[PDB]
Amino acid sequence: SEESQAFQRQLTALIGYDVTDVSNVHDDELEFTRRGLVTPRMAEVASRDPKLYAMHPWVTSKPLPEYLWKKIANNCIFIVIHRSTTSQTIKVSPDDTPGAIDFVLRVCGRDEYLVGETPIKNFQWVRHCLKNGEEIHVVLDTPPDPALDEVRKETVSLWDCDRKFRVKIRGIDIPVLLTVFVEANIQHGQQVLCQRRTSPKPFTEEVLWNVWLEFSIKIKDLPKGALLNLQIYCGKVQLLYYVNLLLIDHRFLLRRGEYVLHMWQISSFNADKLTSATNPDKENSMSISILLDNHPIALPKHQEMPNQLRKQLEAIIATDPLNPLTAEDKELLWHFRYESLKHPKAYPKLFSSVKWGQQEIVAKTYQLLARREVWDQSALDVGLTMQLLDCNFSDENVRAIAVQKLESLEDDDVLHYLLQLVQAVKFEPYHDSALARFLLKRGLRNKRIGHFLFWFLRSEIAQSRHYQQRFAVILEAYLRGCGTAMLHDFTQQVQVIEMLQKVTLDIKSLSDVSSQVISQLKQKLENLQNSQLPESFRVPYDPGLKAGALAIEKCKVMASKKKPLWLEFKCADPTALSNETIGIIFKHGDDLRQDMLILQILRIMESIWETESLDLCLLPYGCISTGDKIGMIEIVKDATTIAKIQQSTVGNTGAFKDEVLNHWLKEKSPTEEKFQAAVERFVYSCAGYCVATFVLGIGDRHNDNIMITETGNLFHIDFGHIKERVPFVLTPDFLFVMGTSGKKTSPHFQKFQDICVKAYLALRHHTNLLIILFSMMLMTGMPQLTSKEDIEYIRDALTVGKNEEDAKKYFLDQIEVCRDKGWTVQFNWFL
Ligand SMILES: C[C@H](Nc1ncnc2[nH]cnc12)c1cc2ccc(F)cc2nc1-c1ccccn1
Repeated sequence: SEESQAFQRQLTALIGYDVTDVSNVHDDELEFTRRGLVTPRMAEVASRDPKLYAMHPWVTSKPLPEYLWKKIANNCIFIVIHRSTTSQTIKVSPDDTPGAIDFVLRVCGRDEYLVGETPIKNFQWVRHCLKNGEEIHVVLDTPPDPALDEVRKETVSLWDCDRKFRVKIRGIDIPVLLTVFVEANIQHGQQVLCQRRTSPKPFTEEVLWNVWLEFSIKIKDLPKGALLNLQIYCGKVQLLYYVNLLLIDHRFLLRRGEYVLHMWQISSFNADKLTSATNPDKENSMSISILLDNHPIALPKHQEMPNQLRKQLEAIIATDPLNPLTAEDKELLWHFRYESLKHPKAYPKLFSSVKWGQQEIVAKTYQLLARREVWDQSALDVGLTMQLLDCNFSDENVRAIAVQKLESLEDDDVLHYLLQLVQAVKFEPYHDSALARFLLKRGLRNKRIGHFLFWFLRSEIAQSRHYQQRFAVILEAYLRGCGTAMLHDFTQQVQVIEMLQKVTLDIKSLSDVSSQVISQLKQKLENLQNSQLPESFRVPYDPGLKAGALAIEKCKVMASKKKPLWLEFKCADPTALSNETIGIIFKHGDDLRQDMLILQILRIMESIWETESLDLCLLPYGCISTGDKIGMIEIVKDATTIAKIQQSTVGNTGAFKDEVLNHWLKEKSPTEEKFQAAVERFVYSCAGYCVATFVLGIGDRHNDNIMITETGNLFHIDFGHIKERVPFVLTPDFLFVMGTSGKKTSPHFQKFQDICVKAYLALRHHTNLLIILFSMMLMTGMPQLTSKEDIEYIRDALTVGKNEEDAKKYFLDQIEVCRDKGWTVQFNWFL
């Protein structure tokens, strides 16, 4: 009580939503989940190694790629250890442990340690340094005190009921406003098990029906996770409002009695359509009034084919995740249940062949899951696992076997999928789920995962009404186990970004170009420096870096329609070898969640390419959405837009020219050596992004949204946005670097083409994994009333089904479409 109340307030501020609030609930599920997440929290806290926890070595067991091997001769890497003033340099082999070479080796500039029983080759920092052509540097330091990571102390059976399910629609009530009807769907996954409508009435501000809607499905046939989905159409109709209610609640009980549900408006696959959350805006939202009536009813717990058929089944099984199953296929999968079970890849389809509205079939399915010996022993396929976690699956036991598989992921692989795994919580029927606990116990076991877990959850709590409650309960559970140092750390991070938000927002209210504002910005910054800015905060998109003093001199504001703040900070770590500022852009008016998702997919593309010894030098800069249309972005040093390079050597904004970009590169390359290093990095980076963006359907890019660094690294930006078209941006100037003009070939255009194809085929070897991630991004991140149309773009993009010849040839057509078109799309912007 004495501490519990100030502590829960610490938690409310950190979360930015009161988890102990019952203003907007009709049951106690949220609270039940708070209580329920205590066990797995306490287990993970109990079993975590204090030493490795506090230092969080960021390691991988991946093989050191072929391209990074070729950046070391005679098998000897150099690590320069720092005493105080002087620094000695030790020669080592990739295999050497940090033991091998009271103290602990910490990275200079960063809270990042080279510790534990892993070879230096396998540390991500060492792998990072090797990549960029940088040398490894560490300070002999005391291991940080584990003490600092201390944690504060803390019926009638359903299957004996043959009645048909029914629900009364008393009426709807809207304070401020055609005819209208209520449709009531019993859903499972996306599957509509059974549907009923009311008679149409006139759409007045209050509409009463008093009718029983009788469903064809029996109570015993209600599956756990079935949503009563209530929707309101008007009229050739149009969906105006929706709400959902779980028919079987957290305790397995059948949901009974009176409900006044506040509904959501509409602006069609969308995670938002699935939430059990009610609209909290009661004074405006549309309400529906229902009665579920029947004593409490509880769901129990569940204590050699023909050649052409097998082949027909092997075809079905092999098809892609977005390939529709006909009933004919469903019937075949289910009849051959046990054959289908021998193939982990058949699982998604197989469990999409189950009649979830039929209780004996569901029991047979669970008997099937009891026997998943092959599943259990198979190699982890994340593509296949993620499929089982999407909106097509609402059965806990099905979904649980996906999570079961995610357990074998090393901490490096979690980070790779964390955002998308945080987003897949939107598909869980219930607040407490095996997926939320996986996230939780994995966040609690590794500070790096823990860090981003916080921010990914906070991103959603701050802007999703459809899921802030759930995600909030989950984040609290993390916060109650992360440890005092992280709490304090988070408190610092939140305070800063809330101060910087103010200034960004306040300046945007004082607004295409600025005069009096440039010192009105610097006024407010100077204020915070000594008003309440902490001397150091952690960089949310890069937790290894603490930022400190503001470089007011360097801070500016874009001459844009959204006045983002360009901010710079001195690094708080005295032992940083450089004094490069830390560069954060703060922006309002774009939805940076969409950016988070594209940047993360890009990172996944890189690690795929890594497994085929392909580096394409992408630049997935950091980006965290922190609130309602607001967030932060990593400033990439020594970087300029392609647009501004054109507007400098050509000047006027009308025309364009080819030489300028190669000319700008030579000017930024001191020696010829580094100029050729750039044209190479440019061919790769151009390749990486041409492939990356064609697949994701975002290649047609205004070229003030493509940037290049002074070492020739091309990189796309500002993905939150999205006259004839172009599959991607490969403009005459890009081609001029590659020594080509109109129609020609060169030792670099042949390489670029070469690379693009390898890059492209390497993505297709993960057709499914990409199809699911893309599928999920759109549903959870791009509320664009996403259709089958939109999702099925990536299939065509990855030319599914085609052999590698036709695929190779397809992409080279695209390369040429761009050649043929030149400046047409770019010039067409200004009109
Ligand atoms: C468009 C460009 N974008 C980025 N620049 C650097 N790092 C980044 N990371 C993601 N986007 C950028 C940019 C953004 C700005 C935002 C605020 C501001 F005050 C100034 C900005 N300036 C640039 C910019 C434009 C042309 C050349 C260099 N920087």
